[PDB]
Amino acid sequence: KVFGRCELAAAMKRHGLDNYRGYSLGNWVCAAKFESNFNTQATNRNTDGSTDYGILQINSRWWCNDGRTPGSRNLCNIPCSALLSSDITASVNCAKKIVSDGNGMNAWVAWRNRCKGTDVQAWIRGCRL
Ligand SMILES: [Cl-]
Ligand SMILES: [Cl-]
Ligand code: NA
Repeated sequence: KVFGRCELAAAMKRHGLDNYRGYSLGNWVCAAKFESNFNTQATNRNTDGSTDYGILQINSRWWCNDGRTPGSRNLCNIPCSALLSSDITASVNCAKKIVSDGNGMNAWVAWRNRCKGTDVQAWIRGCRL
């Protein structure tokens, strides 16, 4: 599923991401835009053989099991395929664990490079939330 901007914002808010660990909703929408272009089915292979999955490009080296990242951890205790669902629940619950692990949203390179320090509230402007 390819989310609209406000649709995703509303879904993320309902799943408790607005101001989760201090990150306003606009930070999560901006990250999703640049990580996956709002497409729950996005995958991308990394150099080390791991793969990023779903709307927030969660990495199989640490967070989910895809059966082909040797020596990887499965810290969200889910198959990576669950992160590709049109229901964002699994991706959100796993992101909550990632953003709480100490490095905040700096775990998402696109957030660090394209969202951090910007006017992220623009990403939720005009949405009915
Ligand atoms: Cl915001
Ligand atoms: Cl980047
Ligand atoms: Na959803």
